[PDB]
Amino acid sequence: SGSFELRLKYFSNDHGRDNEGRCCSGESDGATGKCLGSCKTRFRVCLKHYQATIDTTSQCTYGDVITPILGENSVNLTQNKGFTNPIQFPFSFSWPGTFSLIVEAWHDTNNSGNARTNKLLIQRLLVQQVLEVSSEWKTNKSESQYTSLEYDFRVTCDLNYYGSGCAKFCRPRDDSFGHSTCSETGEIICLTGWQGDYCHIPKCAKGCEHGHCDKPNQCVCQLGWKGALCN
Ligand SMILES: *[C@@H]1O[C@H](CO[C@@H]2O[C@@H](C)[C@@H](O)[C@@H](O)[C@@H]2O)[C@@H](O[C@@H]2O[C@H](CO)[C@@H](O[C@@H]3O[C@H](CO[C@H]4O[C@H](CO)[C@@H](O)[C@H](O)[C@@H]4O)[C@@H](O)[C@H](O[C@H]4O[C@H](CO)[C@@H](O)[C@H](O)[C@@H]4O)[C@@H]3O)[C@H](O)[C@H]2NC(C)=O)[C@H](O)[C@H]1NC(C)=O
Ligand SMILES: *[C@@H]1O[C@H](CO)[C@@H](O)[C@H](O)[C@H]1NC(C)=O
Ligand SMILES: *[C@@H]1O[C@H](CO)[C@@H](O)[C@H](O)[C@H]1NC(C)=O
Repeated sequence: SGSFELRLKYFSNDHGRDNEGRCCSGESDGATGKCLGSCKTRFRVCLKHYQATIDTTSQCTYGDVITPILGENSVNLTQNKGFTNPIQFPFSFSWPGTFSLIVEAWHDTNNSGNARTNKLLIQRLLVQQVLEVSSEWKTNKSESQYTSLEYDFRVTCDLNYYGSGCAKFCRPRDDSFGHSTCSETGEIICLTGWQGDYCHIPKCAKGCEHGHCDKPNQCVCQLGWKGALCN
């Protein structure tokens, strides 16, 4: 029943700097001002319900996903390393139409000779708005003092799930137990020449006494009756 997909595209940070202005590696050079060491960037994505108080201490009701080190400084996210893009937060209820989202870009060292790593928060963004179920991506781009993160987000229903909250189930069928498709809200729209609850009954031709339907618009005659309509 539906899923919220957040697809990260590009994180920009050519200077390898921090939320507080300093550099992630912590060492520059005397002249100029550029730094040395780059910024090993991970991400944390928290999706929660719209709770109308814009607070960050509440629980991530949908998910609290942590990303491995994807790149250094500026990163082109639009691969693997165990990470899936887009990130999917599934649900089993009606989509509430509203949501709250936290996305953090983090620095994190990764030297195999250390028993403890060094982490620095690079950027934090909050997205809390009303979102409708649609196959179109909504693209945004958050820009801080040094860093920029571009992403797409949307909610789409799972397979065989129609409706506005992705709750009404419907599967097309074309066998002895039904011949039909589904509409936009999830109603069983039947193929031409079918009828009934699941539309397992064919529709014969104009007339047909004694004759019956094995397939739509046809009539099989019984003993003692000929013609087209099996009169
Ligand atoms: C911190 O560093 C860790 C080590 O990385 C090293 O450091 C730097 C210098 C890198 O440039 C790199 O070159 C170094 O190796 C790093 O650990 C790595 O973590 C990832 C995910 O957390 C692991 O990925 C998994 O890999 C296997 C297969 O990988 C093979 O190929 C690679 C190269 O292509 C080799 O390096 C490996 O040794 C293997 O030979 C995948 O199969 C697996 O996907 C599976 O996911 C689930 C299981 O969880 C299954 O259900 C799926 O079906 C898949 O089978 C992952 O993609 C990677 O192995 C690991 N490296 C090593 C050496 O163990 C870590 O990510 C860095 N960051 C953090 C935050 O820790
Ligand atoms: C890198 O991202 C840009 C979008 O900013 C895209 O045009 C390009 O295709 C990406 N790189 C590759 C190798 O596709
Ligand atoms: C991007 O930022 C917020 C949504 O996070 C919204 O107020 C703004 O209008 C968005 N702009 C575009 C062009 O999507």
